[PDB]
Amino acid sequence: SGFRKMAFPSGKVEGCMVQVTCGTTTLNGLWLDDVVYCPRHVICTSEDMLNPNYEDLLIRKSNHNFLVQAGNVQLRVIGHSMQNCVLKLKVDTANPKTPKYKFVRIQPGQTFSVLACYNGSPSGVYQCAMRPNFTIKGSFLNGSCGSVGFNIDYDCVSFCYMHHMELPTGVHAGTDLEGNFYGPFVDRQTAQAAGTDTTITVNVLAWLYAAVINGDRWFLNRFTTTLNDFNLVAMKYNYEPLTQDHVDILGPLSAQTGIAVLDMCASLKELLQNGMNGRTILGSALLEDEFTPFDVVRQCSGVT
Amino acid sequence: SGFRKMAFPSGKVEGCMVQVTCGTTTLNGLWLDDVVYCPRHVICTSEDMLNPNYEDLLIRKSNHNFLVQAGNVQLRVIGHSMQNCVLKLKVDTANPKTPKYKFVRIQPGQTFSVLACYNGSPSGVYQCAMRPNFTIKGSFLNGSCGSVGFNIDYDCVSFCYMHHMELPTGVHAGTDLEGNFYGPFVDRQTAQAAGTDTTITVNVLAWLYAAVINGDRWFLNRFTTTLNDFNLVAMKYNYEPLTQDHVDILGPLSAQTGIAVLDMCASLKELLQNGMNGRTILGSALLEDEFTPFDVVRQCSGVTFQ
Ligand SMILES: *[C@H](N)c1ncn(Cc2nc3cc(Cl)ccc3n2Cc2ccccc2)n1
Ligand SMILES: *[C@H](N)c1ncn(Cc2nc3cc(Cl)ccc3n2Cc2ccccc2)n1
Ligand SMILES: [Cl-]
Ligand code: NA
Repeated sequence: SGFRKMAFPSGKVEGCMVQVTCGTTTLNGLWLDDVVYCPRHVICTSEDMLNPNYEDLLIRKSNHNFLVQAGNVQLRVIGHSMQNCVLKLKVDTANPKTPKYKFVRIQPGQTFSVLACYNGSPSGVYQCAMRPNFTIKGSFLNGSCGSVGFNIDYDCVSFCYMHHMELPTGVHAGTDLEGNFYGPFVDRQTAQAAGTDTTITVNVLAWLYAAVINGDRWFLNRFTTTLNDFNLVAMKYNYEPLTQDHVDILGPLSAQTGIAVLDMCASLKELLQNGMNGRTILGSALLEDEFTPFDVVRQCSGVT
Repeated sequence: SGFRKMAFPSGKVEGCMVQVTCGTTTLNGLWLDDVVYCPRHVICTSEDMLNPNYEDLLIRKSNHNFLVQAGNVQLRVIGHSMQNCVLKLKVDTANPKTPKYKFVRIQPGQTFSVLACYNGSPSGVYQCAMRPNFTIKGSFLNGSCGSVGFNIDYDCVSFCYMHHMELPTGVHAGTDLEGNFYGPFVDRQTAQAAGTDTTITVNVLAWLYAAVINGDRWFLNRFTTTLNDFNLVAMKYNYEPLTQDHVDILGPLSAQTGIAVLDMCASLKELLQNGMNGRTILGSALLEDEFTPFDVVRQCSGVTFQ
């Protein structure tokens, strides 16, 4: 019993984190086999950031401009290139702690664990969702760039995020490990802003199933609705549309609790129209939307 | 910017988790050097749990009635003993991944990271506070016993919790690593229940300081309070008394923000009176009490957003 926001165990990722220095800038890199991946903005001066020509700025760099440290050991850089917004530094030593891994790009609504790092040293772990506006609500200070997000599946680490920057509202933007940004953001000092965000409807439903699994049932009611009518309500309340695919993905939780998704949708419709009447759900006075259906199943089932 | 419940990186503890089997029961153990620590209830049948005599149950066991598995490898048990409510199994192999560590018994209000495990395999990591009523609000299923809680300030793992059982309200009870329960609980099936809990006042204050550090002041007011008047009000909302020790501990956060501790106490009094008027603080619509002053200093910028 209980229901908590839970991160994946971070040990397999900890053993991949290194410090990357270029000139006066230090941030974090990810060392997998004999390549270190880090944000390409590491190469830029302050002035360069106003309008960087990364093709040219990288041409002006050589292996010698990069220092990589794994603990107390200097790794010699023997090659460099870029893939999109990620810099790749080939080093003379393969990481002996490299896990089985994949680079996976995630979709809005999906969650992942972040291992926040400073100076190549892991500092803390938390759970994040990719928001519909392609930002994440992380917790990052200066020096955190190159920290990564990931999921684990059996023995395989799926890396899905590398941290690049903080937007004016204090939310965070970054790339997949192939260096493609999430959202319409660029690694340039220019005016940029988080778009208006919305609530992840399928995740709120998943969390209402979690609440039922954990014995909190007060919001259940005799009514059902249609997918069409529910989506009219969602749109009014700045919730994402619920698709038939979402209904299918909620199938396991629906089967475990015995509550049809469109039955639960009538609960959520009433909560949006009426509020919580001073009550809480799973200890919360807000509807929580950073648990996926899989997150709920994983935690209510005890997968390792 | 941002503020999240943040656990310690779990790798140093993952390398210590093993599976312990006794008869038909499997749960987790903590392997440090050549000792595996686990809950002594592993030796009990379900019927034994009404009125166990652990001395009499344990004398009937041999080393070879315990199986310990580290990944794919069986470790041979070569000794056992009981210390309070923990069983210590001596094994034939020292753990080569043993971190620098210590054992610490914590006070109510203190936080730690929990590595929830099943069958000796880590499942997930999350933060918990030791509640005033000596329970924790975890997420544990059957098979989670022997999961541990810890902090890793400055490269040394301080183990402070081992999971033993769930109470009727769904909150969790366990021991320090010397096997002494937190609170009045026992490893026996009794009518024991969590006492009415209270809110950890010093932690709520710490979190309001975090909110100011991160740029928000809406909840401040023009008032101050005495410490005694603060406690007289706060206890009416089932908040813990604030002591002068707590005031001292909040001093660095007070210094960074320029808000006197008793001025932040006046803010909290007003929040308890008024609610949030549809606003949030650090993304929460309720007051959060599972961040310590130390936790805030650990996570937040040393530079306030003025
Ligand atoms: C990453 N660790 C980090 N720490 C601070 N920031 C913001 C920032 N500061 C600089 C300084 C220089 Cl000399 C180059 C780049 C840079 N950045 C990153 C950045 C990214 C996108 C837009 C603007 C700045 N990052
Ligand atoms: C720990 N992994 C765990 N999982 C389930 N529980 C509760 C429980 N179930 C049993 C079954 C048997 Cl055969 C013996 C003991 C036992 N316990 C532990 C318990 C029972 C009553 C009071 C305190 C602990 N624990
Ligand atoms: Cl109806
Ligand atoms: Na219904």
